[PDB]
Amino acid sequence: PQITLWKRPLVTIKIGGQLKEALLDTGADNTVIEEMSLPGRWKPKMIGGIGGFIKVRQYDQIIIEIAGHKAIGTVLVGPTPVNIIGRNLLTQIGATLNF
Amino acid sequence: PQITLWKRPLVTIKIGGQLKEALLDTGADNTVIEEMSLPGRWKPKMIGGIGGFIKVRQYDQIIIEIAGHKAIGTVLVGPTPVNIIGRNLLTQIGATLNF
Ligand SMILES: COc1ccc(S(=O)(=O)N(CC(C)C)C[C@@H](O)[C@H](Cc2ccccc2)NC(=O)O[C@H]2CO[C@H]3O[C@@H]4OCC[C@@H]4[C@H]32)cc1
Ligand SMILES: [Cl-]
Ligand SMILES: [Cl-]
Ligand code: NA
Repeated sequence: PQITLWKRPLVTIKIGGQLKEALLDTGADNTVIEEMSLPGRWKPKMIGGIGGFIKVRQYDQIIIEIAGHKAIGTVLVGPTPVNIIGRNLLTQIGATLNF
Repeated sequence: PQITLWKRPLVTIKIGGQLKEALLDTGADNTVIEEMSLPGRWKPKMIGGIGGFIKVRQYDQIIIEIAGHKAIGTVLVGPTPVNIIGRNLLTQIGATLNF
């Protein structure tokens, strides 16, 4: 689709068998989801933002369905105030900014 | 232009006669710039992200060029880690997300 930016670009995602709402976020290098369980191995990471850093768990090779499009990549899980789809998975669904 | 997201979507902006680099950020409601002097009065605002909240100075009706497109609108000034162009000015330059 083409999504205008009058409102937050929120979409439905499926991750870990769960449906969630998430922000399509071109200012995010990585995908960061609120606390949930994911299978397999993980390692700790710190990620920064406007107001400092949070500690997250980094899971690699996770499949997510984003507004109907499947993609695979790293997902960070931790106390983010919003679920964010960052550039590592936006590229995979072929998202671009146009003006 | 059509901007892919394999790299950060950094563009050149011009504000107060100076050039700066900024991120086109669909996950940001608000444009937030690092400390600089702007004319006129400002109003307080608290914004929040990953890590938590920060206090910023809100300047309204500021002239700013973004990737060669003129915008005139609200700019928040504060301790953001990077200059961010949010939806309030992305809409003024005609930006959409597409996939
Ligand atoms: C390494 O991978 C990462 C690293 C950092 C981040 S981030 O969330 O800190 N952020 C990076 C950016 C500051 C360079 C992505 C942004 O899109 C966040 C994404 C974000 C959204 C909401 C809450 C937390 C984060 N937006 C944001 O901070 O917006 C601020 C400014 O305007 C307001 O609009 C937003 O909505 C109201 C609050 C925020 C305020 C994500 C993945
Ligand atoms: Cl990845
Ligand atoms: Cl591509
Ligand atoms: Na894994």
